[PDB]
Amino acid sequence: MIAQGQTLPNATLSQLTKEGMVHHPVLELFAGKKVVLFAVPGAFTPTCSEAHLPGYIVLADQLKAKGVDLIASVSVNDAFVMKAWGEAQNAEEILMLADGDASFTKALGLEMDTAGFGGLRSQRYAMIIDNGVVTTLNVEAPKSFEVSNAETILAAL
Amino acid sequence: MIAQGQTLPNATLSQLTKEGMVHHPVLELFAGKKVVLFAVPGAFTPTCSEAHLPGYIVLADQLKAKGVDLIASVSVNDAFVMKAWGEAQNAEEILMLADGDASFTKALGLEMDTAGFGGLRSQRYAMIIDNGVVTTLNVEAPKSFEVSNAETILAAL
Repeated sequence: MIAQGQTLPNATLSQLTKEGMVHHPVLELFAGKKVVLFAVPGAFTPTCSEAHLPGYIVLADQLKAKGVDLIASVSVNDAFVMKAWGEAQNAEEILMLADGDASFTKALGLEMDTAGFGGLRSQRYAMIIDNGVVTTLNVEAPKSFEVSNAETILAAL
Repeated sequence: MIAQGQTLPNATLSQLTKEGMVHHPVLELFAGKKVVLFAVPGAFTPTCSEAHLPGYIVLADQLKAKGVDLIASVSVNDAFVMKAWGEAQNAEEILMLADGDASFTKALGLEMDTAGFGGLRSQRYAMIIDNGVVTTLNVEAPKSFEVSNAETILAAL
């Protein structure tokens, strides 16, 4: 998988705007910013709340107070589903990003096969990204109960 | 791995009673009964969407209504910890069983390595055991969001 100190893959993530589909080069979107990015295996799927959208929603103020410019949620889902999920969660403060063909996730080496559930999806992870460089990367290790969360990211700041 | 239709290996499970530590072959405990057995990776381990013991506690009367004689919970833990865990969850109904050296779990082929967390533990699974025969076996598959919860067992009944 990607290492700390490496620049993110020079790839895109998509978002639905009033302009239609926008494909953000992540290295442009995250340039000049301290960014918190977290991934889930799917929009609307269950994850310990502290480790995905609800956790980052309630910690958003504290994260921004410690210098985070942008908090973003990514998943192997399309941009319509990601928009709907943000709306359902009232994810005001969080940028919803779509990796619909799993290309960004595979470039990170953080894909996983869910077989009949949903095909290839993302592992759960969270990053602090400084000007496009991965500074902190925490990846779920479910068999050993490595129970990292938004607080883990807050403390890394 | 043990399979549906097979009879349990007569491996030992332990308990703490007024005699202190005691142990019995599992068929001494389960013969002549319809038993629901729920296994976890560890006592006091958290759940978010996975099956959990309080789910069996809430459905205990409905399980018994459908012919279950005994609801039991097993883990690779010792009997003092299993007793404490049962008390913490107000699980006086449920029989708390200890597989302290993982011999029962290994006999079933349902072990998993948790490495630095807790060494060798059990996968999360549930069984319906009719006079020693595993008539239903549901093993969790977290990557596909398949859970071995009490409702799954209730539907199998």
